[PDB]
Amino acid sequence: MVLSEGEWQLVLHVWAKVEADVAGHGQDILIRLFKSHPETLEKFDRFKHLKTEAEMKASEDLKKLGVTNLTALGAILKKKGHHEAELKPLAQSHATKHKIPIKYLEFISEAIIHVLHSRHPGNFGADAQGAMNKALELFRKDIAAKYKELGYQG
Ligand code: HEM
Repeated sequence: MVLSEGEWQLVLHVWAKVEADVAGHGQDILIRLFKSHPETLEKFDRFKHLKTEAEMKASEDLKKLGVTNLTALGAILKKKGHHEAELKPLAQSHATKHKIPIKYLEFISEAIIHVLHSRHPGNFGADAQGAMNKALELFRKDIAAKYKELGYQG
C-alpha cells in the first residue's frame, strides 16, 4: 500500500486544522477512545482511575498526553510514509512497555476519524476521510511489522 501525493495533501490539510488546538483535539480523541472501548483505559496506569468524561476533561496530565500523542502522530503523517525513524521508538515502547495490541491502535484510529468527522466537515469529506484511513492503515501496518521484529506482534 502506498498513498498518492494527493491523498497525503488531504491528510495534511485536515491535520492543519487539528494543529490550531492540538490539546483540544487530543482530549476529544482520548475521551472518545475510552468511552467507545473502556478496556483501553486500563492500559494507562496513570489515568486508569478516571471515572467520568468530566474527570477526563479536567485532567491536566491527560491533556498533556493527548498533545504528546497527536504531535508524534503528526510528525509521522508529515513524513508521508517515510516514517521509519519515527516508528522505531514508538513501536518499541508500545510493544515492550505499554503492550498496546494492534486491535487498540485500530480503536484509536477509529476515534481519530470520528473526531475529525465531527469537528472538521469542511476538510473531512468522504475522499479526505478515505485518505486519512489509508494513512492510518499504513501506520498500523508498519507498526505491526515492527512489533513482529521486536517479538511482540500485538
Ligand atoms: C495514534 C497512535 C498513538 C500514538 C501516536 C501514540 C504516541 C505516544 C507517545 C508519543 C507516547 C509517549 C512516549 C512513549 O512512551 O512512547 C505515548 C505513551 C503512551 N501510550 Fe501511546 N500512542 C498511540 C496509541 C496508544 C494507544 C491506542 C494506547 C493504548 C490504548 C497507548 C498507550 C500509551 C501509554 C499507556 C503511554 C504512557 C502514558 C503515560 O505517560 O503514562 N498509546 N504514546
